Amino acid sequence: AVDNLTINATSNICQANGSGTFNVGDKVSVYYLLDTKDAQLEEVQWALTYDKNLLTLDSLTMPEIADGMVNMDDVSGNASNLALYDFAGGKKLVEAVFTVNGTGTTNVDLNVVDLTLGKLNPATGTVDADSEYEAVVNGDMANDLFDHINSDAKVEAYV
Ligand SMILES: [Ca+2]
Ligand code: NA
Repeated sequence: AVDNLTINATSNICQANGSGTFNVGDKVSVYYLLDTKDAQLEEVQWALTYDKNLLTLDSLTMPEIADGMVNMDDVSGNASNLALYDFAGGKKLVEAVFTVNGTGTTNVDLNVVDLTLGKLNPATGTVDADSEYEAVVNGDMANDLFDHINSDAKVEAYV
């Protein structure tokens, strides 16, 4: 089809949406940036939703999290590590690559269910209990979440 697909990327932890418009057959990266400021990520649990009528999921990863679990059936993932994952400056938390099959307008959403941040205890090289920050708990976001993170949702041609 010569008509296009507009993809809007949202997340509970993103104040703004991302958007792009693409040709049928194009490959598209939808990714979510997380910046943990002067802290690090300890734990995350998330689920991603998309419309299989319009997109085909080609890959789903946590590019910064080598020991993360991605469930391709449920389109979800999780990670937890006492050594932490350094998201200072902003890094990709989740990246989904799709092929555009259909046309119109569609939403891709990252639902962050759990998110805990922390800092290392220089004496141990593992997370300091007193540093831990409960950013999201069972889908409930902290009142001061955006004092502790920056985030962004991006939709771009795949390279
Ligand atoms: Ca077109
Ligand atoms: Na910074």
